[PDB]
Amino acid sequence: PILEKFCFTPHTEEGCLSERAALQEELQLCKGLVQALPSQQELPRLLSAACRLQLNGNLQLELAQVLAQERPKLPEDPLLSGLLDSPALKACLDTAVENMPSLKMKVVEVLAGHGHLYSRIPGLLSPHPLLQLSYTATDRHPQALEAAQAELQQHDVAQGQWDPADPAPSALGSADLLVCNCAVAALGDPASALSNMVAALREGGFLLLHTLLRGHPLGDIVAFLTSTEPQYGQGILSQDAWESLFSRVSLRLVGLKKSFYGSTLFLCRRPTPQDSPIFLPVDDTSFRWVESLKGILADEDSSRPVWLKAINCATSGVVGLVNCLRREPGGNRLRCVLLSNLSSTSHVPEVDPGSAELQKVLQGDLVMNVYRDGAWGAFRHFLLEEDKPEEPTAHAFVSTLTRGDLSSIRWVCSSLRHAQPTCPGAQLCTVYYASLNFRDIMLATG
Repeated sequence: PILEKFCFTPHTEEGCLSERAALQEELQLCKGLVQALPSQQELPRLLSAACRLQLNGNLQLELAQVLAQERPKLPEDPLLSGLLDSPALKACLDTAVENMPSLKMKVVEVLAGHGHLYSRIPGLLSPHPLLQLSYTATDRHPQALEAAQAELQQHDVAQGQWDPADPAPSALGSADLLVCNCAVAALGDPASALSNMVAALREGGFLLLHTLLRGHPLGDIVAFLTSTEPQYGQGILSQDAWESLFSRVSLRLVGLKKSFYGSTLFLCRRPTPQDSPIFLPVDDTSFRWVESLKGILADEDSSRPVWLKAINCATSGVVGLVNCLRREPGGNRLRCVLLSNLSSTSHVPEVDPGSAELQKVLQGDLVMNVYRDGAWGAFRHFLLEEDKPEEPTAHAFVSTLTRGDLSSIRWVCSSLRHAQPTCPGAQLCTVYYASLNFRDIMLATG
């Protein structure tokens, strides 16, 4: 079985990966080498080699090229690929998937040679039971990405030749989602690349971009390095600079995930032709609104979006209702807004049409919009850890979890946590030494 959890994910998370200790240690090591101009990780090795040849006046060429760094192992560096090892990417992909008119998704990756997202996106979408995916990889040059062709073959991916600098070939054409991985792959120019990409992106589609923000410690540290390649320095920009650049191409930002060390994951959506939006309160306990909604949905000719909003109660089930309706004919127009606050102290915002919050969510134009304790996000699914939980106990017993395999023997909690000492027939006794008989070996062996 596919075991998951169903929690509430804000569309904007900052300081995402603070919990991890290894990332902080890597950051401390990296700045330490930077200070005054040591680990198996590739990026610290590169920094150490750069500082090794000269303490002052380091040559750009010597640090640019060195043994053990020519390989595209920079993405493998935990600091650089931190966000793609966390559930932020899963949340972004799920948000992209949900706001799709149909059940099929068209995802095209730019600079697939270095981005390496081709080996992580396809697996993350396996849990969805009905979704059908069309992943296509692309690179500036053919020979690039020629390696790992078996990896591309084991999944279903399509080769390409597009260089984001030039207009996208019509073969890719309009696409549901675009992924770049600007952290490692080199972008020729921000404005030109984004213009070509937004041109490629279909209407209402999404663009997911991973980049290392400038102005943050790791951003500056990488900026000093790679100085030989001006392109790689073009991808590194400022958060406000990125936001401004987005406004130029009339591409709107729906979500953003910011690592504690600077990395960020921009999710953007292509605006759609404006239409007058319908509204229908769904908090009436008499379910009289069902007739109202049934009346609206009947006129399939109309293309006016429907915005089912409930603000009176925090236990409304608008989420399931919109999830199920969207499959039904005419469901593409349905959209939701729920105010589900769990803390009584939290103030309830105003959802009146004049208010700003409704305007911002409408500009976002997402199917799900759930407000809980000062955040706007949607409930999302994640895989849960594989370990069997363990708790400190005074009563436990040994058991072969998988019959026949002695390797599966482990301690488990025992019913004896609940017992009565008064009864003489109980005589619950502690155990200091337990013997093993032939019968026990026969049982464990199966």
